[PDB]
Amino acid sequence: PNYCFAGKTSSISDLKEVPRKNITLIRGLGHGEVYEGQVPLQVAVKTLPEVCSEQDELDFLMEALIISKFNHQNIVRCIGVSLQSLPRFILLELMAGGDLKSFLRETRPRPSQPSSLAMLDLLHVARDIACGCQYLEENHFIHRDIAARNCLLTCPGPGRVAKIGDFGMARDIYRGGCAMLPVKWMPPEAFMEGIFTSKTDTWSFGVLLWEIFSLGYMPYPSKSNQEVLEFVTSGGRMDPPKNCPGPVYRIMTQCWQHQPEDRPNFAIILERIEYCTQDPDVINTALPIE
Ligand SMILES: C[C@@H](Oc1cc(-c2cccc3c2CNC3=O)cnc1N)c1cc(F)ccc1-n1nccn1
Repeated sequence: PNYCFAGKTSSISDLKEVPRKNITLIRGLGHGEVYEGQVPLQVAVKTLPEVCSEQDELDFLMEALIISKFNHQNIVRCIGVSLQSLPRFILLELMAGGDLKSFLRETRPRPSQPSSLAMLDLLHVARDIACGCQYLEENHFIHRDIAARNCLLTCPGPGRVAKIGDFGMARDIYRGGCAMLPVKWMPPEAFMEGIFTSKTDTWSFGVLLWEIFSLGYMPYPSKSNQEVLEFVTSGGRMDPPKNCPGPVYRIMTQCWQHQPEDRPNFAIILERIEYCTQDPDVINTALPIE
């Protein structure tokens, strides 16, 4: 099974095989299973269950090829693989800040920590992911699942850098059911016609922006997948998250334009995030205290 990215072909032989003896698992991180490990290089170890089908094996190899071929500061690095021993491993850059979805919920301003997060922290996370999305767009790669659950943070503190850390949906499409599709992150032409372009990621980026500025709420509060599908197809859009500055909400509503041609590309999105970052009326807005 070969892989093509940016018109360059790669195969399992191009993956960096790390000797199994050099790898130590330290603790579980979540669910196959994921561990924090060591090679010393700190890594996140993605495992392939030994009890798997041949399709699961090919999917695992395809995931390794996809991540290893990217080269961008906002896309998780692949340290290598351990495919010559069972269970097979994919070794990723250990993102000590964990997933973005959990970070937003755990780091929400509270009476004990009123300034735990500010608008600038959120704008920096949005810029970081938009930079990763821009890299994918300029290399003609469609992510198909831009969402907070798929983003990682280098550290919990102010110097944190956000990165795209999962490419499962893209791997599946490269090569399954409607109840597993990320309906709440998809534009109308994607769930209706199965039409995917770089403008599909623009729409999903708008939804991720809402997730960031809501501090980790599930999109379309109280709506099921089919309710969202009918709502979005009929022109319905989410309200601004609590205390969301107008200029930031305006980026979201532009990402959610019905026609893909009316949605901005990632260069324009980055330009608009930069302007929000400069505006004192935006960054001086206090986040809600839960
Ligand atoms: C495959 C996995 O990758 C990583 C995960 C983490 C991580 C994640 C959560 C907590 C903590 C850490 C680290 N320490 C924590 O406390 C760090 N770095 C990674 N490379 C991943 C990639 C993604 F995009 C989304 C989710 C997951 N995930 N979360 C669990 C299982 N799977």
